[PDB]
Amino acid sequence: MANITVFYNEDFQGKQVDLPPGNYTRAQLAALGIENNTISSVKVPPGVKAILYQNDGFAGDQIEVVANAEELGPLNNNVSSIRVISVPVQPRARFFYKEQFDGKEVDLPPGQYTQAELERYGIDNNTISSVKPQGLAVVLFKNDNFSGDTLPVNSDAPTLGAMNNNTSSIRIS
Ligand SMILES: [Ca+2]
Ligand SMILES: [Ca+2]
Repeated sequence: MANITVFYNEDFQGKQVDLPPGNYTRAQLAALGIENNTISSVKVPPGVKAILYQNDGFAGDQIEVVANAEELGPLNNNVSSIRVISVPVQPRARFFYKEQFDGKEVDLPPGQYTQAELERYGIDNNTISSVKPQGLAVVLFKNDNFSGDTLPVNSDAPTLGAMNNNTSSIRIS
């Protein structure tokens, strides 16, 4: 079983609400109570992929996630339509906050990421640090689109903090 859990305030903070998978709009939500600008943050575990839609009727800027979205995105100022569909379970990785696995963690499924969603998809510009792959290998790229120097994390690294300069793009192999 699965269920996406949103948050009322940004930063994963603010009252939360669990919503079962499937496709719905402001209609179903009207039945619950939450609607419009409220999904400030999001926590979606693996096994199921979620897709948000700003304007109702599944329209307006759309988002896609499978893990826990911290900052969510820029359109967090308006939400109502969403769509989630069961997805095959796959391993992933885990990044901590404070330098020394002493800060909230964030997971990210396999795949590549840029410098825009990545940050606003799990953490932010600079704040990752200590990393810990829960199954696959993580690779950090300094410059944008996986370019410039790189820090291939082919193993556990509960302590990186001051190392490069600012992880821009990444790739979980
Ligand atoms: Ca925010
Ligand atoms: Ca350290």
